[PDB]
Amino acid sequence: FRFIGSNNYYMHYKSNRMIDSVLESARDMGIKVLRIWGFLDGESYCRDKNTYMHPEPGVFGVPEGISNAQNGFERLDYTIAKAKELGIKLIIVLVNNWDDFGGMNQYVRWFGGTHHDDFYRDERIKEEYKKYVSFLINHVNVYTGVPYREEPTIMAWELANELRCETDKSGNTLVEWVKEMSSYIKSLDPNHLVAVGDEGFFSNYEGFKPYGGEAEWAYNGWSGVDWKKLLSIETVDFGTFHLYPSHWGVSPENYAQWGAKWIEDHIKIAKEIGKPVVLEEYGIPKSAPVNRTAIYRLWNDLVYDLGGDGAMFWMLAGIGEGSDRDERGYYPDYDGFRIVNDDSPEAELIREYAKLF
Ligand SMILES: OC[C@H]1O[C@H](O[C@H]2[C@H](O)[C@@H](O)[C@@H](O)O[C@@H]2CO)[C@H](O)[C@@H](O)[C@@H]1O
Ligand SMILES: OC[C@H]1O[C@H](O[C@H]2[C@H](O)[C@@H](O)[C@@H](O)O[C@@H]2CO)[C@H](O)[C@@H](O)[C@@H]1O
Repeated sequence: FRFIGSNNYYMHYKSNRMIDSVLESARDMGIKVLRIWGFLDGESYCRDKNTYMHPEPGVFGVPEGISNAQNGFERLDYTIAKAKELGIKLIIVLVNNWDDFGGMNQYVRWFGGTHHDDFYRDERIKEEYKKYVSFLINHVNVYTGVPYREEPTIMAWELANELRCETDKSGNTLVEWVKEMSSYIKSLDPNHLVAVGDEGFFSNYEGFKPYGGEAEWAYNGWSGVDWKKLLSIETVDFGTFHLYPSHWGVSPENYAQWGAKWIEDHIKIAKEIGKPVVLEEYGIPKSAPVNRTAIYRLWNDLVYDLGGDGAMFWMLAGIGEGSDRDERGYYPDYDGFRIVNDDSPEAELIREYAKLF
């Protein structure tokens, strides 16, 4: 299984029309796998979307006495059921490193901690994360009758989107957390693949330096991520990496080659370890002073020619509604990375590559 994939983060709280637009666009484009969020942590974040998944510790779904609210499990159920009809496979991420939709800092606020990375260390927080993931993985989909544990439309669980641990640059805290959590998920669900969902950073590996000497922090362990050590964990099935040179300090004239070397390095390491590897987010800002389509072509050619298992752009959106609707009626391009199923050269490129992978 090799594929072109994408991401969409609003599949657990937008309307049926909007969810069907994303998944129909994926099918029409040849996009075989969509990576989505399976979290909405904290009462403020749930209230902002009037959709509830984990508003407080031990509360899963809508709090007793709250009426006229959406249940994010029901919306996830509808997305799964539609993806199953349309032949799209889903990778579902279980918590966010970042504060969007609550993230790890929401868990740290619940348990009265004092730094984001207490999420990995406080046993009361780890227990709450396991209680949440057990509730989700055991959840019976209301549109299918099939618990997520048994649902083949789900391709993989991911532990945490873009997890970082800057307080432990040895990389050990994340290794121990990923071992514990990936083994815990395998104990709940022996059927599905497990991946971390990290960006792929290295931690000073002999012979691996960045292109051009830029974004050295992605190679020298600054974020507390040792990708090679994480991929070596027995209960992690495939490696994940992300690629945003414009966020990371690379110059625009080096975006293409920095990305190219990033992809080559990750494929080399995963091939030696002997597990599959997925470039599961990449993006160049629409306003960058370079040809975005040609960078995306180069990167997808490299993943394809070097034997990587998938390439997934951030991000695919569909029709919009309400306050999230742009000048053409789509969900807006808020971050400069949105692709939709239109006549843009990016959209045409994805269609072309989805025929080859
Ligand atoms: O009453 C049958 C059916 O109607 C609605 O289903 C939509 C579905 O959501 C769309 O994706 C598309 O398939 O057209 C259908 C209606 O013809 C409801 O969502 C559903 O609960 C219900 O079973
Ligand atoms: O593309 C991921 C990107 O994320 C970071 O930005 C965070 C932001 O810092 C947080 O405040 C949060 O609320 O939302 C954003 C989620 O992306 C990083 O700055 C960057 O290195 C990383 O690529």
